[PDB]
Amino acid sequence: SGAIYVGNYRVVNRHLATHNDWANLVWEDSSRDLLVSSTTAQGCDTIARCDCQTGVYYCSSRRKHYPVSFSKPSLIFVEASEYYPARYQSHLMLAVGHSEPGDCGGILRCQHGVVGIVSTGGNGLVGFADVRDLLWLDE
Ligand SMILES: COc1ccccc1CN1C[C@@H](C(N)=O)CC1=O
Ligand SMILES: [Zn+2]
Repeated sequence: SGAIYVGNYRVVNRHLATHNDWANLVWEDSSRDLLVSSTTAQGCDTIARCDCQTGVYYCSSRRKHYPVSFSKPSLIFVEASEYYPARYQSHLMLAVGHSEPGDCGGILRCQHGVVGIVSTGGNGLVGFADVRDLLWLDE
């Protein structure tokens, strides 16, 4: 689990969105595994606006943060789960690291701010849904 709070928005994994997230929907993209809902309280996370390929992510199944090198956002094949059939997920970045389903929502950060959130895993890889292109999150 985990979310990003920036301005009047909450960014979550689309497959983990709650009833309140869907009742306050701003934008959702199934191909990205992202959903953004509106909030009443002001968030103060900072979104990175950069092309970093190194950062640190939080892994709840190890209660640890790990430094990683990650690929640029791209269209990657993701195996079927209970939430989606096998498909290409867009705007996904991979790194070598540990990730279990409950790790979704953990933040990946670089020196500039929040880069994305854990969205995939298995086979010793971890995948993060990028949010750096969503420039409207700041206005
Ligand atoms: C071994 O499976 C995982 C490991 C870590 C994280 C997630 C999974 C399996 N996923 C992938 C998600 C997606 N983005 O399509 C939905 C889901 O349940
Ligand atoms: Zn950066």
